Amino acid sequence: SMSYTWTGALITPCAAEESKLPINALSNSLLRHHNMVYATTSRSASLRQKKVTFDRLQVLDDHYRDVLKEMKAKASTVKAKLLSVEEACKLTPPHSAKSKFGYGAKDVRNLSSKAVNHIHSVWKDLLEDTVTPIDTTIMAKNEVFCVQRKPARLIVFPDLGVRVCEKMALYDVVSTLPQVVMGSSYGFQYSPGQRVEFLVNTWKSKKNPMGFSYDTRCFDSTVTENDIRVEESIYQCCDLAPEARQAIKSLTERLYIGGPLTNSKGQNCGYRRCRASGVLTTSCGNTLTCYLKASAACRAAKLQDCTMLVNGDDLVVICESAGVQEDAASLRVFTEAMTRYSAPPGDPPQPEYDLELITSCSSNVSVAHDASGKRVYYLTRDPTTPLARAAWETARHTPVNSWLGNIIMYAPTLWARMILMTHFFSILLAQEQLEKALDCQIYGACYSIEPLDLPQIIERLHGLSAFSLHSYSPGEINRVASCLRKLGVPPLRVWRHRARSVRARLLSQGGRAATCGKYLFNWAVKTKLKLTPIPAASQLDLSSWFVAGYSGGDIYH
Ligand SMILES: CC(C)C[C@@]1(C(=O)O)C[C@H](C(=O)O)[C@H](c2cccs2)N1C(=O)c1ccc(C(F)(F)F)cc1
Ligand SMILES: CC(C)C[C@@]1(C(=O)O)C[C@H](C(=O)O)[C@H](c2cccs2)N1C(=O)c1ccc(C(F)(F)F)cc1
Repeated sequence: SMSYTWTGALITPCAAEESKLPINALSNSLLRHHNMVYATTSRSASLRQKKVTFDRLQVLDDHYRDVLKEMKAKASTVKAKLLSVEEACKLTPPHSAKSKFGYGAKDVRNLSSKAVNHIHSVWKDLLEDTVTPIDTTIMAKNEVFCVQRKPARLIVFPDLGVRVCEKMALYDVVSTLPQVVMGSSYGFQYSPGQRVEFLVNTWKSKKNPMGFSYDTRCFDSTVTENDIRVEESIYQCCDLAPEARQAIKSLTERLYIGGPLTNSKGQNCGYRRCRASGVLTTSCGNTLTCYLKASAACRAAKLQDCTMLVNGDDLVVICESAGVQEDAASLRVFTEAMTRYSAPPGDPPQPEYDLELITSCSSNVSVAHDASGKRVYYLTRDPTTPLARAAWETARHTPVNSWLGNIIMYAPTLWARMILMTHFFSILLAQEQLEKALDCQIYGACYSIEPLDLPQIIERLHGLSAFSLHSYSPGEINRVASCLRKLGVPPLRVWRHRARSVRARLLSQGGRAATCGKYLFNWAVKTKLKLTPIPAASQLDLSSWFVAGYSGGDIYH
């Protein structure tokens, strides 16, 4: 069966699209090599269409059904609640795409009589009809990258009224089921610190550790009707209200398994028979299906003492090495099993015996030292894409502030501290916009965050030591330095100088502003202050930040 079929109508934009890096008076201070930064546009949709369109075959064996039985036994212990219309409305992002039916994201959030009545009638239709495919819009995403050019990614989503209904039937399920099912292998339950801790403690629990990441080529396209019906059977093990069972069956048949594709102008583009990337279950569905295939593939491969780490389509395995020749042979069998299961690799998997050389979720463990000289593991990544996007965001307001999400997720890193913090605090100060709440995304969900709150956020997520890491690894330093030469970003010595200034500028204003000065930029002074817990930190509500992923899920936290 083919992942998609097309009519030959084009995937169309719904607004002006820029591909070329916009330049303003601030650009050059961050990045000189402008022509290396670009955004994807609908003009490359055609190329993406060819990549994501193929035939899927699937051959399911006893290892597969064995892991599924287990997954189902654990799912059966979950009790999930239906959300009210009101609860589902408050989870809607203020800037979520409006409905074709005369109300938008703000009408929903306000419980306007029109939004609510439409939601009620879409809900009602879900209960009455488990057959008619639900319409979706297919769009090309505008995303910013550094060259070496990718084609636009595609997003496929139903109407707003449908999205609210999805939250009602499934929010509690997608938030609570995957950790019950997958235990410590479910990646989205951890903050980046907790994730590094889980990986180190897993690497260490092996006599002779071996690990690998596994990248499925176009994972969403590899998701078959079988896979999506199997996800449905797992959801349906939960102790649910009968009305919820019905809405879930309905959304599965009419939306999750497939449906017609419509462009921004109302033309039929074709039909989908694979994972929709802009539905509530995209993340949970991908995590379960990836975990189910991979667990069964470990058994086929006879890997010893496997520990998986799964975040949607992103997969890490750590196990007991059987020796280097045996390990390489085992990975080949794993890949064969994965592929029979319909999930062939993009890049063939490579066994690693060094934890820091495994990249998953584009990220890796590394080490630096705290104030006391002690070893600290933290999560980092290649900064090329973060810096490319910071340049873009320097010159344009965008819906999502990746610079802010990167500061939060990668606060302990040399590149987030020296460059991202320094640059954006200078920009914010000069506009007196430190208090202005900004939208960013973390594990796919949307958050509205005042820069002035960064210090307490970072402390909670990463702890105090994030403000005093130093003595980064040669490998990390070399990768950062190499990325700055590529993009023509000023060298770290310039950034320290700038940070002193930005730091001095912030200390003046006192209050929260001075706290950012003191905590964020303490690395920039020769004689470091002492950093002590910030009071307003445990007063903040952060539980609920790392419970589940919601990539494509239209979730506001
Ligand atoms: C500011 C970004 C860090 C936010 C972004 C998001 O999901 O919306 C987008 C990121 C991306 O495009 O690499 C990242 C990921 C999303 C999906 C896989 S990795 N994102 C993450 O939140 C993320 C950061 C770190 C990790 C890790 F490595 F801790 F598991 C997983 C996911
Ligand atoms: C090879 C040098 C780049 C290493 C040096 C060291 O002592 O550890 C010396 C630096 C110094 O001159 O301040 C710096 C620091 C050491 C202790 C606090 S900051 N160091 C750093 O490694 C460092 C550079 C940059 C950052 C930043 F900005 F990301 F916080 C933190 C730490």
